[PDB]
Amino acid sequence: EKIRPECFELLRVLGKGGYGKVFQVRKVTGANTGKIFAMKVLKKAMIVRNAKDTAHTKAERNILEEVKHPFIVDLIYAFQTGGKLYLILEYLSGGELFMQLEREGIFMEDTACFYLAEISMALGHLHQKGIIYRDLKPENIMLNHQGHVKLTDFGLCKESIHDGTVTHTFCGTIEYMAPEILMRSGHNRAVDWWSLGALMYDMLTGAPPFTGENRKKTIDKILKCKLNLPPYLTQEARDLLKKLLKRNAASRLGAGPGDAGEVQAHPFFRHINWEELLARKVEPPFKEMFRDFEYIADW
Ligand SMILES: CCc1cncnc1N1CCN(Cc2nc3cc(C(F)(F)F)ccc3[nH]2)CC1
Ligand SMILES: [Zn+2]
Repeated sequence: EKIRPECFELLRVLGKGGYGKVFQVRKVTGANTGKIFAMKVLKKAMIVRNAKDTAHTKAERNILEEVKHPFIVDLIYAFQTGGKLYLILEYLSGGELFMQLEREGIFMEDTACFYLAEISMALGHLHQKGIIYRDLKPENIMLNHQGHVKLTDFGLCKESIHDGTVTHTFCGTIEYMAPEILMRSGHNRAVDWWSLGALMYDMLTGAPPFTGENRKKTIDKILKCKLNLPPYLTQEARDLLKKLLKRNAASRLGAGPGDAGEVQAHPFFRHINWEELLARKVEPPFKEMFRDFEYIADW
């Protein structure tokens, strides 16, 4: 086929994991010459032998293509070789939202709000398509050139060191995970709303709501779920967090049949013009067998 590995110059490694790597790359051939993409390359070997890893990989692929959205990373090309799979996604030059909080320490509510709003929309869309994002750590969120939010990660675990064997649910940080996920006791889209809460808190205070002095101590905190709000938070922020961070998933705001709408309604968001926001016209605060794998965009 017309698209092949040799169509992209390798600029540098963005990530190394067990399932493969990510590169910053430049396109050599004519289609979008000299344009920058991110190449995700997976080891067919690691994957085909495992039915789970395989299905997860096919789902990642379907999703990045069946699902076009302004706050969801765009897939540009996909293709395979012998023993490798290739996803060419837009390069997100603004880095992780993580990095932003890192240097900021704390966001101003306005800044916090903007991000959470975009992310809220992205979540509403996925939920609509029966998709649950699952882990909303500040690293699953990235920013394009224009400082807008993009949802990143639907694929295989990115670690080289995993949590145990069997599963990759807990391989990275658990700070932003809903309690039910920690008990493996069921779950659904409500878990995302928890996570949004945990994100909001971290943004507004500079630490996740239940950081313990270690991972185990951290876990125990999440299950206890004794929520302490700092006195500096506006009553809205206070209220929203009180409703997102509920142990009982059923009562969690947005857990209901109103989903994202329930959350987007909240007074914490009075200054968001959703229509404008989705149109990305809103000043941002910063900046076996893999048969029909082969793919080229538009669409
Ligand atoms: C792909 C979207 C993106 C766009 N623009 C710039 N940066 C990006 N990323 C996406 C997030 N990413 C973290 C990461 N994911 C990985 C997945 C693997 C895997 F091969 F799947 F095992 C290995 C290492 C990985 N490191 C690095 C930078
Ligand atoms: Zn893992």
